[PDB]
Amino acid sequence: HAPVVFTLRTGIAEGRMVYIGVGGDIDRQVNPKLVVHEGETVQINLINGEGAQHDAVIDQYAARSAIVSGKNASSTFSFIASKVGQFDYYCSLPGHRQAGMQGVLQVVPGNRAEMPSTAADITRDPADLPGPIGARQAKTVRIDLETVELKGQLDDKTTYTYWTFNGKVPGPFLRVRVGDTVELHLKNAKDSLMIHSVDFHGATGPGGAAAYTQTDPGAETVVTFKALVPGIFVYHCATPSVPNHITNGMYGLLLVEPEGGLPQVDREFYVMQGEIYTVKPFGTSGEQEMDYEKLISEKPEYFLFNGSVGALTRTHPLYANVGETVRIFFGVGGPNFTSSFHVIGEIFDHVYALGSVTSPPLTGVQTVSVPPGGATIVDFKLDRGGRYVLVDHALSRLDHGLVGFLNVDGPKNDAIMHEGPP
Amino acid sequence: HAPVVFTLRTGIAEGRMVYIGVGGDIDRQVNPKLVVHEGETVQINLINGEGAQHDAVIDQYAARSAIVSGKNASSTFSFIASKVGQFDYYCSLPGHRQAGMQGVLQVVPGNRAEMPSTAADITRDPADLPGPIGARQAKTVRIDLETVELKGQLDDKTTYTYWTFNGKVPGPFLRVRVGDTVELHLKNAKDSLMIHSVDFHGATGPGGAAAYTQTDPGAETVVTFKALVPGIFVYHCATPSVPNHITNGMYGLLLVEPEGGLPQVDREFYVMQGEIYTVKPFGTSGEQEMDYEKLISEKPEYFLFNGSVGALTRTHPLYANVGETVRIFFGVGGPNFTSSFHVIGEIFDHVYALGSVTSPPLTGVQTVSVPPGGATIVDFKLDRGGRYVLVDHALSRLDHGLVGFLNVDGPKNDAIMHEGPP
Ligand SMILES: [Cu+2]
Ligand SMILES: [Cu+2]
Ligand SMILES: [Cu+2]
Ligand SMILES: [Cu+2]
Ligand SMILES: [Cu+2]
Ligand SMILES: [Cu+2]
Repeated sequence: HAPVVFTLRTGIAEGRMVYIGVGGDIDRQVNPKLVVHEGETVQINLINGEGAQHDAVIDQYAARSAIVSGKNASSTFSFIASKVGQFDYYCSLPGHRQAGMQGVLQVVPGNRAEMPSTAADITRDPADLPGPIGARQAKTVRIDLETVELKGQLDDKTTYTYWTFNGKVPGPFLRVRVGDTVELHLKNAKDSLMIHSVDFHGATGPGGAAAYTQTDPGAETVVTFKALVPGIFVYHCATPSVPNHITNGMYGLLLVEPEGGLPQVDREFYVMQGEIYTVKPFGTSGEQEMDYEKLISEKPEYFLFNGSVGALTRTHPLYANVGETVRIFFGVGGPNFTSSFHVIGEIFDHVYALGSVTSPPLTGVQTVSVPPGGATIVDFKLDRGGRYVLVDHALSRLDHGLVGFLNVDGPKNDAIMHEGPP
Repeated sequence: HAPVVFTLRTGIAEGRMVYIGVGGDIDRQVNPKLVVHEGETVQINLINGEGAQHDAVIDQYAARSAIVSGKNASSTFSFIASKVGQFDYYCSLPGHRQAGMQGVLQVVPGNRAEMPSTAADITRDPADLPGPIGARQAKTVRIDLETVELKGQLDDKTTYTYWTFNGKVPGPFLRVRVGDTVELHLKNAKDSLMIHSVDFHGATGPGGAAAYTQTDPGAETVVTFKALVPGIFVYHCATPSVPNHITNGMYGLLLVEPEGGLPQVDREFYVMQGEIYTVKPFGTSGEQEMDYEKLISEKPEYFLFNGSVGALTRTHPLYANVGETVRIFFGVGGPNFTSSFHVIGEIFDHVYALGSVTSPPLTGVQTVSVPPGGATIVDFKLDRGGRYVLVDHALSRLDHGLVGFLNVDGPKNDAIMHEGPP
């Protein structure tokens, strides 16, 4: 139940008053066939193109838009494609159907197949992080990062040129103890066009290590630094344009554990939110390219968890069991937008405000603001089963790829939430 | 039977698919009421605005356009408004009438009243010329011309600033005998903004008298010249821009009679064709203004006989009697367009080719090319009655005001032309 979306603009084409497809598999097609699989949720966005009165109606679903009157006037509607077959969408305004305003919704049996990928999977699995460090003394820790430029699967028929730490977004989850001495090796791949670097928000001194790690392609820099302060820190590339290096995917988290370790918890997850600024709108197939004017004006097309559309729903969702306490390390690479981080169907037992690991966490919190170059820790107990949904509660960002699933097996109805009265 | 014309563009307005009026009393009105008087001929021009399929139909007249499909695709139709009342014009394409494509034709009893004029009547009556000079000796002839700038009635709710000889278009018909000595006085009115002058095509020497008659406002020039050559000559202002002075109305005819006089004829007429180059299209009400880019590019809006729309139909038509031989002195002031001069329902008995009064006229001629700065003489016998129609047979110029009537009382049916077989 991540909705199949179709956008229709009313207008004049092929000598008729028609619906015209916008984006996706239907861009610029007149009265496009909307192909949907049994049991999918369907969202249809109607936008008035030419300025007559219009709706869209599907009789066998008793589903309709509102009547949209002026140019750009819009109405979205949804329904569950529960019945297989072909169903007319049409305009009910006097004569508009006769004039040509009519197409077919095709509901096909069986589950939608995955689109065979074209580019490397650049999505970091949210379970791909080191677990708690044992109790142990401070020591010297060697960390190896490689900066890799590579084409990645941004969406299921859409590619983009990512810049990464170790070929994934976000970069490796780095885990040390306060007092540790970090021996960082940064290798910039031979095939890189750009100089790359790293700034750790958990390091003290020039550029957060950036001033020592400006690494030419095929070259290596080595920096040592002491993890003086416990916290959950975003690290990122700091080679100009830094915003460019960040949007392209060069961000990750460094946990500097406090002496005690963090509270014991059953399961840990690694999630980072960022934006991608493409020439073409969200939903456009093929090789997307970076739009500099959109980047510097903060007008992105993609809002992503862990690098890709479907990252945390289709390719690498979160899995957990009822009764488990879960911790999410959540950071915003950005480069520009503050996340209103929230898990639909859960409440945060603990929220580590501004990523403070030393100050007491806040308790019983629905939603937390995390700035770009900021991170936090949330934990909660999975009291019961369900699909729990990670969102930025600036919820228009759903319509730009920003949604994740935490899948937890258990009955539909228990004492905590169920269908009838009690 | 000079048709009442209405232009409709299809489009989207007031949230409906509609007809939109173009020019006239209906400009930019949606589904405009077309007001017509009993027995008028109605021309409706349909132009496709937005690119759906359209026609216009009027059921009670069995009148319709063709179906027009692409943007700018057009169909004109006509009919006689023989039945008083209200009649729907509508689009017959599936659903288009329901969608809003419908207005009313209103046919009102009685004759259309004349619009009360706003500006001076600047139309030269075609009967306003001196008759044949007696047989007599060459002599000195004094001619007085006054250059007057004044607002004139271009069309029945439309004005324009005319420049004229003696407040009318064309200027006075000048009639001398070969050998005559012309003492020309040019008085430029005190209220003129511009210097004015005159070039006679029938004078020999600098500028055809123009070099002696460049007259400041409130001033007077006097030139003497010998009429050395017989001919029918256009005269015009020759103050720069000459094309500007000409379009504004500063042209007329000089007949230098050959020694014999011209062949005896019952009735004589004075007709001149010119163009006016307005910012706004033909049919636009109010004060029209000159469009310099249209003038130098030869893209006029008005094609006129004797200065005005309706000059030779409504305000000053030609009148004659069956059996009479008629002569028309016809010249093109221009400044730019060659007239294909023709009288519908008549044949030219004699045509004085290139305005040669000395070379034998051509005989039994339907239509004669007259260049700008050119004139001719045509004569014919009115064998029978009717409304005879003066045209430039470049007949799109009908739709820019270029039409005149020669009214001749007599039966509908005689031996020369009648309804049944013989
Ligand atoms: Cu509609
Ligand atoms: Cu970089
Ligand atoms: Cu930073
Ligand atoms: Cu139509
Ligand atoms: Cu002049
Ligand atoms: Cu001339």
